[PDB]
Amino acid sequence: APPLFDYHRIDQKLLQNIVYDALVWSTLNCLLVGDKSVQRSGRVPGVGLVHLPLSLLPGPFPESHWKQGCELAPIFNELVDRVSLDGKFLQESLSRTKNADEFTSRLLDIHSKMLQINKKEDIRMGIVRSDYMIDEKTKSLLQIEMNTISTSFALIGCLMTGLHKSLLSQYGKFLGLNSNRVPANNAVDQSAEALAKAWSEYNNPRAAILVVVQVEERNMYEQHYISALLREKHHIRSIRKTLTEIDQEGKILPDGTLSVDGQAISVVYFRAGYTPKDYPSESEWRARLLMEQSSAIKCPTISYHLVGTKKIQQELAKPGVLERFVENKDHIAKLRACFAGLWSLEDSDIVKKAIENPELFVMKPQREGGGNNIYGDELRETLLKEDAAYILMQRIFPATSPAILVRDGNWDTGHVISEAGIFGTYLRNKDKIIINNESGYMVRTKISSSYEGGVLPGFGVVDTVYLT
Amino acid sequence: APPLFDYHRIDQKLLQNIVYDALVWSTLNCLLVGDKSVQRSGRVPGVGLVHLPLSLLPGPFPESHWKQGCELAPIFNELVDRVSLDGKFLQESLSRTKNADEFTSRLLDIHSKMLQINKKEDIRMGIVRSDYMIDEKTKSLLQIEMNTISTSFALIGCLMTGLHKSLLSQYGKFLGLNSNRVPANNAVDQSAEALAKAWSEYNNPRAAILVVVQVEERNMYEQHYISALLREKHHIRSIRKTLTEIDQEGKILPDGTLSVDGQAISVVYFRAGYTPKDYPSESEWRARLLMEQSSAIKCPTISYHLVGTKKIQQELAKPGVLERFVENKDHIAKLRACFAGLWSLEDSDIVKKAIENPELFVMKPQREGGGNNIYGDELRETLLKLQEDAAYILMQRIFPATSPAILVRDGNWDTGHVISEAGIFGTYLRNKDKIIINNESGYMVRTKISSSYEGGVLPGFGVVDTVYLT
Ligand SMILES: Nc1ncnc2c1ncn2[C@@H]1O[C@H](COP(=O)(O)OP(=O)(O)O)[C@@H](O)[C@H]1O
Ligand SMILES: Nc1ncnc2c1ncn2[C@@H]1O[C@H](COP(=O)(O)OP(=O)(O)O)[C@@H](O)[C@H]1O
Ligand SMILES: N[C@H](CCC(=O)N[C@@H](CS)C(=O)NCCC(=O)O)C(=O)O
Ligand SMILES: N[C@H](CCC(=O)N[C@@H](CS)C(=O)NCCC(=O)O)C(=O)O
Ligand SMILES: N[C@H](CCC(=O)N[C@@H](CS)C(=O)NCCC(=O)O)C(=O)O
Ligand SMILES: N[C@H](CCC(=O)N[C@@H](CS)C(=O)NCCC(=O)O)C(=O)O
Ligand SMILES: [Mg+2]
Ligand SMILES: [Mg+2]
Ligand SMILES: [Mg+2]
Ligand SMILES: [Mg+2]
Ligand SMILES: [Mg+2]
Repeated sequence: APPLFDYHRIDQKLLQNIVYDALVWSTLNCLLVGDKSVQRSGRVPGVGLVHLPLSLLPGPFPESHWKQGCELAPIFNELVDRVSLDGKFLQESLSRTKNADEFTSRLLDIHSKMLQINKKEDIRMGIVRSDYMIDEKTKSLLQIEMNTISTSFALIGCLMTGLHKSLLSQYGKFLGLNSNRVPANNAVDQSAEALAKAWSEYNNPRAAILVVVQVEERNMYEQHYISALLREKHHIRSIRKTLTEIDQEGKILPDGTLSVDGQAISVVYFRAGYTPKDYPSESEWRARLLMEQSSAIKCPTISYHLVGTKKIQQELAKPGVLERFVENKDHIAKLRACFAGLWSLEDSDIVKKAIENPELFVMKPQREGGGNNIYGDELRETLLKEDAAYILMQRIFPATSPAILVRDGNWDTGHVISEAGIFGTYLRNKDKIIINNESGYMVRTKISSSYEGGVLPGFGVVDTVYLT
Repeated sequence: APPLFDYHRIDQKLLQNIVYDALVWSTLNCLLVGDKSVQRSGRVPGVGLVHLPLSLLPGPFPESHWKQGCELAPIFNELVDRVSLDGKFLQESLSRTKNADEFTSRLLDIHSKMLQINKKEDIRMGIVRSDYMIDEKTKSLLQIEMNTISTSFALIGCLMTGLHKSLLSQYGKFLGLNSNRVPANNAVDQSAEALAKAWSEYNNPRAAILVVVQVEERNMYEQHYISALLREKHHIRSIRKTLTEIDQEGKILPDGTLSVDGQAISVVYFRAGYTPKDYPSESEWRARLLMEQSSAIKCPTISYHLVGTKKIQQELAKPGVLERFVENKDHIAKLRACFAGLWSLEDSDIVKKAIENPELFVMKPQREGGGNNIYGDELRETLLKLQEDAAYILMQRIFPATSPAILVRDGNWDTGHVISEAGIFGTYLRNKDKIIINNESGYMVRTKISSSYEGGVLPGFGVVDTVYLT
């Protein structure tokens, strides 16, 4: 239980060596993104590159809680898939959301359409991430959110694991630390392997994988690495297109097959379409609908996408609704165990409790990708003064840890909290479940008191964990 | 040879795809250097990164000439070692140079010192690069220069092989091009292997490899990659120090063992000290002498360094001079075949001939590593003011056949018509009379606009490439 070496007390010249070695590792192993300060770095590969904002050395996370997260991965895969099949559940839970939130209404309209066409679909898959904080008071592993769409950092997470293991190999003796207590990580390989197996189930060897990307994508290297895996290891072609280009170059062939710029597609992997910002026009919504109407295997489908909304995570947490969707009683227990307080803005008991104690609460709109949440002051002010746009959640307060934060080649000391993202990969075919796996991790670390922790936004860093 | 697809005639859209793919590959695989426009990028790893200026698709090079270069690698390895053993030849050849060139004179003083000491060292190594152009009129592979010290681009050359192989696999069908005609390239792995095996010959498992580096090094990643290989694959520690840090933290232990900052060193690998710019003060000269006096295996030693001066390359080319150093008559013929016209400035048939026809000639001072030489107008002017000339040699200007290139530089591409220069690495390691490594070890290619005097890749004049065997 003796805590870990305090990372603010390392000799300055020892520390300068660790930092330099991290920067070098990062560069050799493409722990890199486009730098936000170099105008074309989110368009033109090869230019204006910078290492990922990172945490030099892992913070502690207990092995018991790591095991709880691991175990929950195939459980949440299953849950997501079971809730996605209840189209009525989704449409009803989101019924008032629909009127407060025009983005969610748009998502809903594509889903209603799919409902009203009722195709026999039986292959259909997930690449998801369940993200957790350990609340200090309670000492419990709690889910922050479920990410069912364009989950990031499978390669970043696995390259962080490489980095921490290489720094601990070299420097571990001086610190009380062993590389083998940073969990093994296969996330990027697992991600490509799910895409390959899905492509294999559709079973047309001349089809390709369509990757749907954003117009600016500083984190493009991670998507290029997955396509390089598909190509080199799995021998499967990828093509990358924005939703605009899919509207422009896309059609459904008479046999129901998606073709884009003349290339048949059997799998559509989304690295985009999770924000209203990806839908400047009707052009992008048409592309989205066009692909949903295809026999291409979507990752994810519109129903999966809806499952990942914060409004559904809230509904699921209501008394006996988990039990509509799971019958394994040991799983309901495990699930129930990682749920934090979650409430609709119609539970006005808890709205009172929140206006009164805004530091104790998070307020989340139906969005993905950070920015968006509301805390403390701005939360009371918003709550006083469209309620179906929000949920309310119990504020979680992990135990802080000393960190060295490396950001643009410079390091500082801070006191942080981390958030462990446990990837799940899932594939089935009929009744036949082909992949239902915990598939590695990522962890996001931020200054303990910062509201936002988005890495690419400048608020957070990537990390690993050191098992305790 | 069936001519290669003309790379200026590719459709705009196909071509934009190939460029985009090349930029993406370069990133994933650390074909990257610090960007000269970002002030910190030659000292702070991780920041201000940019892909290497590159040629998108390889130019033709005949397999016959590629074979010649290959062959000649263990030949030159042997030559350079045999010439380095003749301390008299080196000192005598450079005797006029000494007075014309303060940098060469300092190199000579260290070597003079090691001649007196006369310590007998049975373990010698080299990691070197012989660079060639095929002169068009006469279809002959001719050596531009011999590089015996801090030869760059073993990692860049192999990654360029990887890039062109990957672009040809995807796009070769559209172009009539096959990835297999880009030769296989193991140059960085061979580099690390020669360093590990030398470290093994010295045979002290707690000793490290000292890498001597420059204060600003935008091409640092290639050094980092070799030390990563040494650590991960060969389990050998490296430390990196500039010459001034070696003078500040280095000493010879009573047993003759170099120790730097408390760490015993059994191998010294130079990525620096081949330019006067690396010696701002007596610190760096003292560091250089300190290391030479040590028992550590130098890569290279002071004698190998001298061998690689353009004066010796010119001396070796003098009739019967080679014949002192090579016994094998088939090797003398091979060697003499790649020698271009080479002349001391004391030959004034050739000084007149050069002054009338300066475009036919290159003038080279005793430097390494870029942007040093003199051609056409500046050559006739410098040659006419010389009536200390010991600083220069004169060489036949070689004119390869040009090829269409796409040149990719900071994320933008342009057409140009280029020439290439094939650098064939050799690795060499002996212990007494036992030759442990004497190998052709991969390659690099430097390509430049046909008419540019300079073709330094990092200085912004040249691009890296491969060759397509035809
Ligand atoms: N219940 C909570 N307690 C503490 N912090 C939270 C909680 N919910 C969200 N956050 C903070 O907000 C970030 C963004 O919230 P999240 O629910 O994960 O939304 P998004 O889809 O935008 O990533 C989290 O990574 C965390 O730093
Ligand atoms: N004999 C020659 N004919 C044609 N160009 C040459 C010749 N010698 C040198 N050059 C050009 O000048 C560059 C620098 O010359 P080199 O002899 O290689 O010196 P350095 O040690 O500085 O690299 C070469 O790469 C080539 O582009
Ligand atoms: N444009 C898209 C970026 C997508 C994105 O940010 N996505 C969310 C779920 S949407 C995410 O899952 N993870 C990591 C973010 C952090 O911690 O800072 C891409 O590259 O994927
Ligand atoms: N080539 C990789 C390397 C080995 C690995 O286990 N993990 C990789 C991929 S996630 C990693 O992310 N980081 C370490 C990077 C390295 O040093 O090559 C593989 O075989 O998967
Ligand atoms: N500090 C050094 C740079 C050393 C260097 O340029 N060296 C010469 C022999 S000295 C060379 O062999 N090659 C290719 C150079 C170009 O075209 O930019 C490094 O080690 O990278
Ligand atoms: N293979 C992918 C692509 C990267 C690559 O080409 N690397 C080169 C640089 S040497 C390489 O070592 N090639 C084979 C080595 C040899 O033949 O000796 C990767 O490295 O992950
Ligand atoms: Mg989140
Ligand atoms: Mg999210
Ligand atoms: Mg040269
Ligand atoms: Mg030379
Ligand atoms: Mg040279």
